[PDB]
Amino acid sequence: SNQEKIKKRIQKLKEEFATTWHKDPEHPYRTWTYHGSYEVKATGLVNGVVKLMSKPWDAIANVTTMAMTDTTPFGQQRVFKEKVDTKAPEPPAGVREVLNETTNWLWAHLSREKRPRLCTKEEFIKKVNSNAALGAVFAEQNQWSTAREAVNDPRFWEMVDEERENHLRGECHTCIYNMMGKREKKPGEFGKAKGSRAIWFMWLGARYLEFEALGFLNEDHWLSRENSGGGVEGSGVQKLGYILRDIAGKQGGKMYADDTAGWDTRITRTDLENEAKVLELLDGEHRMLARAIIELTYRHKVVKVMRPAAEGKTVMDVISREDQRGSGQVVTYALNTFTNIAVQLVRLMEAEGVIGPQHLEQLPRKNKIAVRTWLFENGEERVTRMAISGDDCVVKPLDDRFATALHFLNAMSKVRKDIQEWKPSHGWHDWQQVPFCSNHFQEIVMKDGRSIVVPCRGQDELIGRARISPGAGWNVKDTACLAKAYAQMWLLLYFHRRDLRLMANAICSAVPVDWVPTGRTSWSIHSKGEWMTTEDMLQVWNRVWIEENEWMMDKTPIASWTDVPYVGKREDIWCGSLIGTRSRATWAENIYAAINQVRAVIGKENYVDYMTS
Ligand SMILES: Nc1ncnc2c1ncn2[C@@H]1O[C@H](COP(=O)(O)OP(=O)(O)OP(=O)(O)O)[C@@H](O)[C@H]1O
Ligand SMILES: [Zn+2]
Ligand SMILES: [Zn+2]
Repeated sequence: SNQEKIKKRIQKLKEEFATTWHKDPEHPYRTWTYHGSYEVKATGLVNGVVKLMSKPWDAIANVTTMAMTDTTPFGQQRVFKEKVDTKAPEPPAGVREVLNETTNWLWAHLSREKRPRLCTKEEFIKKVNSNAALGAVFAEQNQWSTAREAVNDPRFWEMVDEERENHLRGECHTCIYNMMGKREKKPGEFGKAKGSRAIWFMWLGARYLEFEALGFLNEDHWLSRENSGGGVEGSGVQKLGYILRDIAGKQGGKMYADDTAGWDTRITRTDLENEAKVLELLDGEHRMLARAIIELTYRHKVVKVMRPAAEGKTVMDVISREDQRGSGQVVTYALNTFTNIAVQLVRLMEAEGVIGPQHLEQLPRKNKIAVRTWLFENGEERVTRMAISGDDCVVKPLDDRFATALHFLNAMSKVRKDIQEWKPSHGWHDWQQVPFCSNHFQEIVMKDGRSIVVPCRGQDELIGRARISPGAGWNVKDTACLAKAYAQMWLLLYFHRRDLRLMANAICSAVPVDWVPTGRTSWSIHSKGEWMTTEDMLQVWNRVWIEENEWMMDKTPIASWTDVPYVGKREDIWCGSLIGTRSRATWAENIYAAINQVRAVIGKENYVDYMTS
């Protein structure tokens, strides 16, 4: 039966590469069914402007050694073995009953006003022709080369329609995962650093089909705060401090922000079944299509991944498994947020004495009743005590028993990161120490007496990333525009950091004022890209921090960067500032040599001197 569901995809591959197809070099796979291999060509960059603008950071290992990804077969195999070739154990019956109730409640709540609907060809095309199918990583669109000309060709859509017909017939032929490579470990403090993660691609057609059947979850903002209560989908990172500060404003215990150790390796068949309840929000064709996506591409997966073989040779392995997720899906962020809300509701019920460790193997009827009653009476309020974005969460429980409420959490395989399994969680009395979506947030006072809540994170990581250039095919122009994008992003979000204000300004002084920022500064669903512009950044700043800031009452425009605040020196240094050092002072004093050196490489252009201060 599982055999049956993957047969067609395997047969397609076995036939396309019948030439080199063989059955295995002692294959490494332990939890994945191995089908065979074939021969392939193995797969596997500094920003000059930012580099030149950041001389002191040449002495800092976090910056100089930074790498994003490893798409070699070696890196594919490493990440596959560490992160994908594992199986989370199913939770026991009581826990299942608690998650069953909890997810029934959450689905009823998310669907209270929003109605599910198909997304469309034209919606997808519009999505593709922009700031992207951002992160649902895109691409086999192999013969067009880019996604834009692929969606522009009627032949692409005929392929889509054919596979759509197969789905409607209960079969899947082409919808196959490719593990393109490894996203390296990201920096963080203990309990917050992200481990390496797999990078998944599928054919563009597969992405369309997924998007059509389930993309409404994203496109109609099912996980927005307004709809989900605990979610924050749609909000810029500049809203998130304010949201934490409102949560902090409620009466309760400390604030907790436990990460799961590798969330995407820890979702169980149970979590999938509860997610799959989405099917009953659906009717007719819509449901048929979504059912095919869930049953055939989410559950019965087929996966291609590279492996090093004999003579500096590379094979592609073909493997399958009755599985769950990994990301690489169009709705991975939405469903992670759903399941993680449910997870936090369960933990809150344990923390509030509704359920205990006696209940894991079996949930007594009396407790089932109390569970349902607690969700009915408290769900809507408890959800507002949370900020959940994917696997990132912050929660403010009623009281600090939450610290020890770990039985259901561990039984659900949602083991917390970098803390011993049964050690109570650490919570914070101060909302400004709480980490969330790679930031913490600081309330700072401006000269005019008004205050703002600004995002803050390790400066080395920011500088390190800006120094990276994805382009083999980036112009002098594209490099300077990307440097510009980073600089302007720092001006909108991290202006309060002295080195970043200074570095951003020097970069904007060095790059032609009429050049439009291009490229990508962040993968986060929370970076909205207000800095991708040639508009004067202070006006953008005013619009974001004053005008459209619903926590800003007095709408009085700020007129000069002079009146835009910095964090206290203590903070700045804490999060990696180089102020106070001889290196950074030499740097501030000689910056102009670097600027003019850039202006001299780029050539005769309209420039502006932004080092007024
Ligand atoms: N479940 C999730 N999956 C992927 N990204 C998430 C999830 N939840 C939140 N995020 C966002 O992604 C960021 C970190 O993981 P990611 O791989 O996206 O690197 P990144 O976001 O590009 O780094 P950065 O935040 O500087 O852009 C977090 O800051 C957060 O804003
Ligand atoms: Zn398919
Ligand atoms: Zn900070």
